[PDB]
Amino acid sequence: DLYDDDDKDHPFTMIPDSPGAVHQPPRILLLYGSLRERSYSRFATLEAERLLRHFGCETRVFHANGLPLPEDADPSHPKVQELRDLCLWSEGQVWTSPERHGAMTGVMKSQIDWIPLSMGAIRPTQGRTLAVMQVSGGSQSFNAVNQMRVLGRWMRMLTIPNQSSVARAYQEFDEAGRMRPSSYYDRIVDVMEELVKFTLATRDLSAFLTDRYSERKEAA
Amino acid sequence: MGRDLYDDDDKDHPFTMIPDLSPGAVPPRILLLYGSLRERSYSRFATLEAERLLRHFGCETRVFHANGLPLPEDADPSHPKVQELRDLCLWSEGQVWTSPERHGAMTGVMKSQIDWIPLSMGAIRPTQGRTLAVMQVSGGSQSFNAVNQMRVLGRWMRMLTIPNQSSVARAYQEFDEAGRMRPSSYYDRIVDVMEELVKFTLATRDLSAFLTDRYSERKEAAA
Amino acid sequence: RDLYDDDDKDHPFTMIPDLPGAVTHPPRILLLYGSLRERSYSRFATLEAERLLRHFGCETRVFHANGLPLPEDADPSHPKVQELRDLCLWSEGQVWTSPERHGAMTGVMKSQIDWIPLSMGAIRPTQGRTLAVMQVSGGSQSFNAVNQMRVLGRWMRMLTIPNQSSVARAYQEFDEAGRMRPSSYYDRIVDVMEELVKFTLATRDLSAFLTDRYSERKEAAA
Amino acid sequence: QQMGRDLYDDDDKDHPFTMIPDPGAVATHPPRILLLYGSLRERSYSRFATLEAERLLRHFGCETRVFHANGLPLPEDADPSHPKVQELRDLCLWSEGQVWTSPERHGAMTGVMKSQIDWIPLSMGAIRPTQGRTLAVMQVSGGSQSFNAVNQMRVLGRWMRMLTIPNQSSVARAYQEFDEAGRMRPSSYYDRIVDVMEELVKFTLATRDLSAFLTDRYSERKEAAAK
Repeated sequence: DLYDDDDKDHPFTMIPDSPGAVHQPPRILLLYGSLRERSYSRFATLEAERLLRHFGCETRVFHANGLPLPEDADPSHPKVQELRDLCLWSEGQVWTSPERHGAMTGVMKSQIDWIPLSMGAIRPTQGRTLAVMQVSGGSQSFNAVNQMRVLGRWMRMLTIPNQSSVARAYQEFDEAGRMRPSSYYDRIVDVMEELVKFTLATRDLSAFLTDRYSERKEAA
Repeated sequence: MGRDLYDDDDKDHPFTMIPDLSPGAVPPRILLLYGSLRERSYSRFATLEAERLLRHFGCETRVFHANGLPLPEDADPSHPKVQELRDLCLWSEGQVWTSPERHGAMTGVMKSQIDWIPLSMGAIRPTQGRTLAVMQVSGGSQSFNAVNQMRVLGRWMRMLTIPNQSSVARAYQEFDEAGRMRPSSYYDRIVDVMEELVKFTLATRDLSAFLTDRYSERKEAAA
Repeated sequence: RDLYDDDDKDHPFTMIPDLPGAVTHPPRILLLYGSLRERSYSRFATLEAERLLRHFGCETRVFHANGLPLPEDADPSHPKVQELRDLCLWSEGQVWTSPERHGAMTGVMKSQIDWIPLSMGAIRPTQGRTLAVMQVSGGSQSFNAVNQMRVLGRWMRMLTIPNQSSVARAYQEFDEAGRMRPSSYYDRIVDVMEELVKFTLATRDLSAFLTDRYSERKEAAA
Repeated sequence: QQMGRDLYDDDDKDHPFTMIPDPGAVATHPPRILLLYGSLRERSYSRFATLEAERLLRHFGCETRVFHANGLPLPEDADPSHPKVQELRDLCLWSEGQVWTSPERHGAMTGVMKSQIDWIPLSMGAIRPTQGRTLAVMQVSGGSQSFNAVNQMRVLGRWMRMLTIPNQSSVARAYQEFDEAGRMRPSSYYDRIVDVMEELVKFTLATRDLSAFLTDRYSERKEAAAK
């Protein structure tokens, strides 16, 4: 008996409603997607980092140079452990991937593949916010960001609505790597703003948001 | 005077705002059972069970039925069904999309329903800011084609799609003749989903206007 | 002897595929669906594709979803539904042209395909037929619609040819009469229809042979 | 409105460069490369599915090669001279058809598979290593039978200008279907796998001879008209 809900375990049910505030937001940016020597995903990641630091975030950027393919080495590997620890530190993340062969990169997906959903006592991605972005040498398409939104859902991360797709990125960055004024840059600014907003509005409730009826019900 | 920033040349200094207020509220949850208007529709039954749970969590719920809805632009937007859906969508603070997997993808009914809702009705954005939970029923395996397409669609309706989702495999095995769902892990996941949706709706519905206050739009101060 | 490294196969139902009944104007049906708007750029692109297909030697039909009810909002008796089903059976190849509405295929397009059963008893109206996917958009050149329909082709067991068309800012590419101005977009449409006819000629004669699957023969349960 | 000397209802068609679509040829046993990529796990069910599919392809008359991604660096983490990269590229050229079998890790194809495909340029100067070659997509999963990986790979095939055959394989709870030696237990999943390899060989034989003709596009001929 559970108020016209036959299958519910009455003790494991809880109404959603809490206090708490923090001072800070850790945001890790995964420029992943290109280890290229001039990589526009890297330059876009760094512009996003500038914007996040202006918006009040503490930012770390992981470079996958020397990261082996998933399961090509033992997880003791330094790059793997760096990525896992940085994710642990993260409260939100930024995935910026070029559109290689009409999809997210092998680098991006390899980085996420090295991250366990549950690492012992820690769940490194669950509850953390996520903003997905993509650069492209051609048209403004969304193959990469679409795949990454779905992946975010499989990381039990809160993927923010807004996203940015930079078409023909080589035309938007100078030789130094800074991005020229454009609607693309403004969309990136909107995206980073929204990411910080959503991180502030949720980072305190992550433990409560991940308290699920299913998990409590297995209290048998 | 007043202008200019240190390392970021491209920003319009006045249009920049640090993200940081608002009070509480009462939460409207609109459920679109769309996907099958079949006379025994398992998507309909799952929608109704989700509504039971949502009302148990304290929600005011509306459920729209697409019976008689014409294809997008097959009738004037004056159409009663179209206006009902638009008004309910404005009423909503969060939503539930439950669609079967027809031909390995979301249905034309669901997609037609969303196609009838404009992103911008003049000054109003009917979906922006509202939360969203996507679920799917299937006669076969537990796949995610429909829910994946619907997560992306959520991204295009500027809605906050919650991470968790429900996919009912062999849905015909899970509902009795009355329409109630038998005990299974699927029901537990649906409860998880409605719980998370209500949590996120409460955690955002008061700040929705602030979250959609975007630097680009403020920069559009061209006058 | 009863096999050679493959324990699970029922040896009698196994067949090696070789060269197998060898052939005219290839039926290619175009589903302009995606817009019932009066001025629909998907419609104009569909008609340009039909012009090109007929120049390449095809017999073409174009179905309009005007008045088609939502799937199961009416009995399959509906004239539009049976018209579409019969046209689909007639087809040897198809063209699905959908605008990108809400970043995805339209409800019109998907509703049209939903009215088509994968198997209507013993006959499957989609199996074996070729497919070319194209998309028009009011904005950027994206691929959401063509990607979703490329997958749908696999779920309709249709052979979707590699090349596809994505028309960016279609309003800029069509005059008021509906003809498309010269562009890389039009040339790509021509490439797509050429490839579609090429692949249709290479498959229409083997369609029965290609759909003779080990699973089906193994069910020889007497 | 200067319009060349021929045309008819098609103002935009360059009358020169237009061609009517068609010849016979027998590499008689079709080269089919299988990329077990997706898992370098030591017991990888993707690998075992690849090997059973290879058995079936060889019985149906195909010459088969299987590439293992052990030691392949991430794309652009090393010079393309790297031995692993060059082996993969050469096998790709040798290929007339392919099989992509990837597990569904985190609800999508893996970084291993996509890194392998990212190492293959669409055009290395004048040659296209994937164009025209057939493609069969399959996936293994630790849970239910989903299609995220196979769908992403079906789209990738189009972007690799490959002809992806309709049928596909999705093996649910692969651990339940494989012995300790690596052979697959009898199941509907195995029947689908053979169906897929059958269709792949059928389409490879029906297209490998016309691929050059199939890849002759109005666009390329029209741009080959320079003055």
